[PDB]
Amino acid sequence: VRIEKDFLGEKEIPKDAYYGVQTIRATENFPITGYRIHPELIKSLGIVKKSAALANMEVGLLDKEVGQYIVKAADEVIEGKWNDQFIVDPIQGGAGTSINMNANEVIANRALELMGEEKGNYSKISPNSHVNMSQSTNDAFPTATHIAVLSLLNQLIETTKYMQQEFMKKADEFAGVIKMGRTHLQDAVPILLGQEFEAYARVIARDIERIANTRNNLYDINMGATAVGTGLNADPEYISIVTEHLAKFSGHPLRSAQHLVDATQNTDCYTEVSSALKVCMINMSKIANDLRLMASGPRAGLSEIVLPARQPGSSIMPGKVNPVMPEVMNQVAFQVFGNDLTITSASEAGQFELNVMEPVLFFNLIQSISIMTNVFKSFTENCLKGIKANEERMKEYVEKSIGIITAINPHVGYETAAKLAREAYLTGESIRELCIKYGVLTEEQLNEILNPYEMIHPGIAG
Amino acid sequence: VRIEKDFLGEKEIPKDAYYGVQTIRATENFPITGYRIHPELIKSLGIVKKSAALANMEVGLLDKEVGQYIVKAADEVIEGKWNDQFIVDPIQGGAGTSINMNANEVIANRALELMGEEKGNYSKISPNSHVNMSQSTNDAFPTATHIAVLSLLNQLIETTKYMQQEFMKKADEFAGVIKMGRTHLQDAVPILLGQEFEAYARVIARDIERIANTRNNLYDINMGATAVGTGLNADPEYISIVTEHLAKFSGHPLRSAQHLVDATQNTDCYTEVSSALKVCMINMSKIANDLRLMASGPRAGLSEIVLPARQPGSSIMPGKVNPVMPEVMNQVAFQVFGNDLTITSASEAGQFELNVMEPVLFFNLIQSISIMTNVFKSFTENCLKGIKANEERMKEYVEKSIGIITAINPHVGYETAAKLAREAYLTGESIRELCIKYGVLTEEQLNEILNPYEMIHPGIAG
Amino acid sequence: VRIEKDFLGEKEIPKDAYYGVQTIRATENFPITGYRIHPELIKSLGIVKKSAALANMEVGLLDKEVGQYIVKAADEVIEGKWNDQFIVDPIQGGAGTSINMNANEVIANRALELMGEEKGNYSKISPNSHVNMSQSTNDAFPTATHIAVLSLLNQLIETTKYMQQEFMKKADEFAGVIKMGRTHLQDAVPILLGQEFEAYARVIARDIERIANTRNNLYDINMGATAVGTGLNADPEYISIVTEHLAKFSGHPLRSAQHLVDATQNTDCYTEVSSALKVCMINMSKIANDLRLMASGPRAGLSEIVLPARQPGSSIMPGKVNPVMPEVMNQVAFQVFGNDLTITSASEAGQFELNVMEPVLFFNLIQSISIMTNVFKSFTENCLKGIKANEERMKEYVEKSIGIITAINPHVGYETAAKLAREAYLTGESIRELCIKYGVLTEEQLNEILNPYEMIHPGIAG
Amino acid sequence: VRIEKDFLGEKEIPKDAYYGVQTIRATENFPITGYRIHPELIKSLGIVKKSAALANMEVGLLDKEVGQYIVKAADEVIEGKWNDQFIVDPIQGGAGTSINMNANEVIANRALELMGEEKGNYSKISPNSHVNMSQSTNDAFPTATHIAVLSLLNQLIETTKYMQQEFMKKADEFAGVIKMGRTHLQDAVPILLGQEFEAYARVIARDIERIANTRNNLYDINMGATAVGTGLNADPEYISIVTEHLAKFSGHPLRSAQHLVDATQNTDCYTEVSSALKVCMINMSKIANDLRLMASGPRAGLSEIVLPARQPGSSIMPGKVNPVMPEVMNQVAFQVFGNDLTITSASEAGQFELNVMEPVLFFNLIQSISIMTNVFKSFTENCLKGIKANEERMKEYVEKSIGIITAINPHVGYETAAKLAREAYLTGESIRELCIKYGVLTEEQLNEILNPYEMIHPGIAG
Repeated sequence: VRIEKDFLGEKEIPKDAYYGVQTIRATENFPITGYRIHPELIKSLGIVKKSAALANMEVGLLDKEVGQYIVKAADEVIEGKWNDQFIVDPIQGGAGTSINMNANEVIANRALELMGEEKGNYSKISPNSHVNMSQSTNDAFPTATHIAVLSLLNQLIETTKYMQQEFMKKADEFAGVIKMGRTHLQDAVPILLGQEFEAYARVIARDIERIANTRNNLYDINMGATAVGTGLNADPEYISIVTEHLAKFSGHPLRSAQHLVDATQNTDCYTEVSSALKVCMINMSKIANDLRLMASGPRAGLSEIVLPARQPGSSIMPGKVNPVMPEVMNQVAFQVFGNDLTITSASEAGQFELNVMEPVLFFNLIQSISIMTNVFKSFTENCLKGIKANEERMKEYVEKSIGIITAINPHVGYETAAKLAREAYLTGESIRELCIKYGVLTEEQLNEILNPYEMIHPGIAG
Repeated sequence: VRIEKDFLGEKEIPKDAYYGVQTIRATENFPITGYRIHPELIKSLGIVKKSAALANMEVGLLDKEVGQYIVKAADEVIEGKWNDQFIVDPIQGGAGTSINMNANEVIANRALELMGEEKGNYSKISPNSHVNMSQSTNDAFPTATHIAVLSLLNQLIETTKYMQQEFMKKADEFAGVIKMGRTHLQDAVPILLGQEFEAYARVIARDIERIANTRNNLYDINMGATAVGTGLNADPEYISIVTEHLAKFSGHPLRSAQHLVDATQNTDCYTEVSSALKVCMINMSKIANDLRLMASGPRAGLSEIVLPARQPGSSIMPGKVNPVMPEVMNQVAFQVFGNDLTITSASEAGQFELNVMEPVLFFNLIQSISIMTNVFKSFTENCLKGIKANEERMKEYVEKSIGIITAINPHVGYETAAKLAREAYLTGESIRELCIKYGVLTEEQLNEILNPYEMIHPGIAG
Repeated sequence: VRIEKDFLGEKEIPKDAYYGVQTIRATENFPITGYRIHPELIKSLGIVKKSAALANMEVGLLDKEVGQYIVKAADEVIEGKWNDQFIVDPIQGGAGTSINMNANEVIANRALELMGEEKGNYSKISPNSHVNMSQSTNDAFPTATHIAVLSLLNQLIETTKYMQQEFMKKADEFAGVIKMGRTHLQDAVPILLGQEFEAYARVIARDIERIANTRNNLYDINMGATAVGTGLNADPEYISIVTEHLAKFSGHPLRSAQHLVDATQNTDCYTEVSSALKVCMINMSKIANDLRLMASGPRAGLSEIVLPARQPGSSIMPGKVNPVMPEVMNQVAFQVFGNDLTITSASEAGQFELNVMEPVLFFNLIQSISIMTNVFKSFTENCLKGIKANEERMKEYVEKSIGIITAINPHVGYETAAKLAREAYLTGESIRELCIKYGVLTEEQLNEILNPYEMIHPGIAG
Repeated sequence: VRIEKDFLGEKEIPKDAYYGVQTIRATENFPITGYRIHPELIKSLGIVKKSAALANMEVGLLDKEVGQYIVKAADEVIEGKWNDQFIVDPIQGGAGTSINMNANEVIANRALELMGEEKGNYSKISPNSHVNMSQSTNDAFPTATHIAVLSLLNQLIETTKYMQQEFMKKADEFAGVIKMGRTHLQDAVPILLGQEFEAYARVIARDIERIANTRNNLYDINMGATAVGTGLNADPEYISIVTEHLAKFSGHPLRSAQHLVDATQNTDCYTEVSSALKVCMINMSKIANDLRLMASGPRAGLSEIVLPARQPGSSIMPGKVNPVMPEVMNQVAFQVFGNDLTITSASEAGQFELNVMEPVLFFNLIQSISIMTNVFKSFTENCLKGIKANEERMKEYVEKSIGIITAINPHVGYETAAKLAREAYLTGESIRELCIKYGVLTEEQLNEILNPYEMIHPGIAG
């Protein structure tokens, strides 16, 4: 057992635990979801605390003896050796003060334990006077988040660049596959499966550029802003030195905002990212819809493609294999949509020099980024790479179609092409047959026209 | 021309115009959408002003000689003889005052004309002191909306009940049209077309319930709440009398809110209505998606049903008949989804004794009730009623499906059920033509098993 | 170690684990959030499985020896003795098939272990042939959910009835507290703190009725619907018997849907609930905003009320105590908003006889219900019950105000009341002083007018 | 009158009317909102039709004698001389065909009039075969939108840059107005007014960036994609020429999409624009909330600033000046939030080679760009420019605050800082009048410490 002085009374803390009274209070105040902050935020908090201790020792504001152990402690945190000590809820009041304190108390007691001391003795190492030195809950929390979101964002970018490329391999793999293009779900003119699959790769790439670009306004941190961001009593040399430590230790081109009051009360950089991730899932969701449509059947559906099986199929029903992968892609799209509304709401709920709604906002931003990376990973591996086509099925879909007339029209004139089209539609005979029966094009003269490639690309009539 | 002085300066009001400086200034401050308030809101304003004029005269607050004219004028506003005079932007600040004043000025001036006086002579009939006597923007405006929304609501209910019944007709009409059910867009077991249509009729019936029941909370008005909702200086006999007058002329069971303060600051009833509309449109959209899918084709799609052609088909390409009506349905569903977010947002933005964001809220709420009633009518008349079925196409779907085997299993043992199926899965041989060309059930017997009704209904295995 | 036959190969399962190959596959296919389904869904799955085993034994479809142990196993599940065996992700493809199987395999192996057998021997007890007998993933999953959502919903209703009542105790506690009502955030006329607090209780109560009422369409289950809901090969006696078991064991007035195809493909009942919960948080969020405004200060803010302290305050800043509780209330409101968009999207993404987007939809519905219950619990305990008022502070706010003139106006006429009001506004002297200086009302004659109660309620001028 | 035959029957087109059966039928099928397409879309349609007419003539596809007239007519449509003739509902099915045909008919008939022919004589000038020659609804409509949105976008940018600069002016103008910062709406440390205004100017500057950069993806048009996007039968010289004509007359750096299929089915660029607008409005709304708060009062509120009166204040109650402009700002922000959900939803509803839900999407997108530009102008001209400050009120706020002590701590030791503060917390004695009436810093010295600039800026403790 143990006991720590809290204005709300003396509380007991497990002798094995590293969090202090403050964290417990947070646990009692906001027991909402039961979730634990993402390990990357934890890692980033470690980085933020380590970089601050350092700068503080350099400007000489932190005793070099204590601030020496604090570092090795923050490093252990960074290495992910204390993700269980962070028990506060992602959704909490206090605009993040509890997330800051949970880290301050864990880094403080470990630092105390490390230099042979009593964990609870905040006189030797104060999580609030040493660990949280030269920093406020309004600059440490956001900075750690910017770092977390940035690290996380890069991981998504690469997982999407991979997916996007695998989408191209399929575009070429099917670059010769001919089929029927549908507009309004109504049969139109011929199109190549590869043209649709490249279409997918192109929107995805466009998604990568947009997501990637949201990182810029995320690179500006407000470390050094005091409470309101006016830097009251803040050492300009601390700011310059800590900013650089964060950058090197976080591997990000971090920068110090030109205006701290602005970088303190505004949250537009967070929404910018959510908005990009939303646009990405909008597209991915649509692509996931086309995938389920082309996979429909096998008998009473479109049956254009075949997705690998990922979940056992009913025995009495051979052929029924649900596109479970593309489906889970649709659901993540919906989640991201929902998170973007939650994020939108938190952002505008900001008041004056501080937006206290940041905690629920960050929980969603980081969630979206996470779940997207994960579905992308498994969706491409467990579905995309192994997509096969039913060329034959689609080939004939083009034969029994009417739209194919557009290709033929130029070689027969509108007058006859229309007659051929109408009749074939009413009687049910392929347009190919009507050209021979009515004698207007020979079997050979027809294939030289029904050229899959030349038929799906712009060009003269010859 | 005419000149009306304003604390902002002199504005030249058109000679033939019935509005005044108040209305003009509003046009200047809020040139947002350029739209006009729904004529049902205009009519409602006329009722509110009339019900107030009579009450004020009965309680001796308003000169019966002037009041008499005001009532006659308000009566013309109720008959929609002056909708042109209402020019303020549905989206405006001031929490509705511009809208209220537009009605106060128009009625005030039209009244002066009736009693042979110069329009704009607010000394005889002040729009503020006479037409707006004993009321506040905070109670007149919201009460008008309560009446308008209720009226539009009842219409939506009629048009929806009509539509719901037309769905039932289709359910009966197709009560025997067998087709192939799908789950995950994957072939499943057989199902009756008419069953899907009753599935729609039911959810819609259920919408009618939810929507209609949201009327109750609107019945409570806050007329006579004055500014905050304290009724400060308001005469209980005025309230009593005015509430009774509103119910009588509006046609709704209006009730004077038990807690006028609660009724003056809470907007939970509007979010309740929007909630019910959004849900309805969700159902309606899923249904439209189904329709466009069942109409896809002809050659390369489902082709289960035929929707009546409204848009002229491809000039010379037959067969392509886009499902425009179900499409315009889907879009309205999207509008209502966005409208509900606007409403949610405007509702939560409330502060203390008054939610000043009501105009955008009411504008969206009314718009939903309006556009929904409008497509519901157009969709049932120009699509729903004329939907025809491709009985044969769906018939063969059930026949050549490797899934109808679930309906035959009990009669041929779970052993022979794997051979007659898994074989029909490769050779593609009809599951029926296989029973014959193998021996297990005689044709006349095989039809009592694959019967359209008992095959799509609950029954003991064998 | 162990090993189970899966079409995707032979997989290893920890000898201690109760889930089988299928669950593992689910774990590999959809590793999205890392979350575990809510223990109540687990409990409900238990109930659903237990009730099915029973009915199956009664209709004699399940061997009474095996189905005997399965029950005691499902009961152990119901008692929450295996919430760790359910490892699948809330967000999964397959419209919930994996959640069904995770329960089927855990209930199967425990049942096997219980009758002294080998867990992996699906020949003795098949999670797919015994446990999942007379049921499909399209009727068991939703039913368990309806039951889960219903149980959960009641808990919220009571936690809100409590909060709502505590809101009234404060209404009366402050029934005498006078203050300044604000519309547009601009000073208006006087109002009682108790009138605002009752206003809160009234919207909340209205929230309880709406939330409570959403339970009705949730009472209809579709147990007995086969795959598509046509009940193909389903024993009508099984349906009647299982439905009743569910009802008694779940404590809910469960009913068997009149139309199973409808109850299978429609999801409108889920959105109905989300929509009610959304409306509730809209209101709660607004109430939480007023609370933060009234708590503002202590020096440069409104300072109307004082919320108990829940998180340590800056030492150099005595008086600064952030409304962390009302803030976490605002964030949950945003979450629920987001979940309602995710829920809306999943509902309309339904296709034909089955909506496969139900998993992400249920994850949100259950989350919303949960987090709301939790914030409600702690918000009332850690904030609501202990709200104190600064009567003095507010009393004078009414003295230095102008709006107070409205109360006085009747006893002095518009001519003089306006002069008194203007001057006091320009010079800065209270209206009370101007009445004595200008001699128009004596100190006594003024207090008999500035009666807090008579001033905040409708009435004549005498 | 006039009679025009339609596959639906004979419709009597008005004699003075320039539209035809196509347009009329659309009015019948879609009587949804009753609105008219934004005149910028109309103008764009005229440009597209002109750029196509010239290209078709150059490549010899269109009779130069007829084409000549078509161009002149399209030229009148570009000059907005016929906006009245465009009567189709912005919300329509058919994926834009009605809108496209409305432009094809109007231009076709106005051309026939110019060359002395009977209007409706589509044998001379067929709206479908001449005005719509070499194009498809699928490429004409989206390209027009690309041009319209781009044009409106550039205007929004001008008006926003203007507004952003006006904010800067206020930032400079108040560069020295000290006030009391707030976080959690709780008193904090001092901050400069002008700092909050530059905080706004910066986020808005940042919006200008994000918004403008979304123009790039719109630059790529798909003109000449025909139905699906295969360009089947389209002449590369036509495309080349038409794209160049569009850029020239539109004024934008239009580029012919590299993958016409990708450009014909993806809508990710519109969601990208809406995303940027939504974010901007989030910032703008937070700012409006701040404004209404800083204008609250006068007597019972913050009263930090004075907004110019636009709505006539309480007839006889002085002091009450509602912040209507910031309010109408908040509402527009809510509209754009809903519009973004509609757009998100319409975007994801895409299918295969065409997203048929574009009309509702474009309607909302354009509406956002329009209403935003409109309030941005009105708000800066009727509010922002005339914002005055209550320098004294804010001055005393800083003076009587128990928080200014953080700015004096370094000079009086962390020991005397607890006595001079915690005492001023109860007696309410000025933190300054306490330093004097206690001895620690001389008046002339106490002012170099509590200086408005160095007190709100980063600096070494002492």
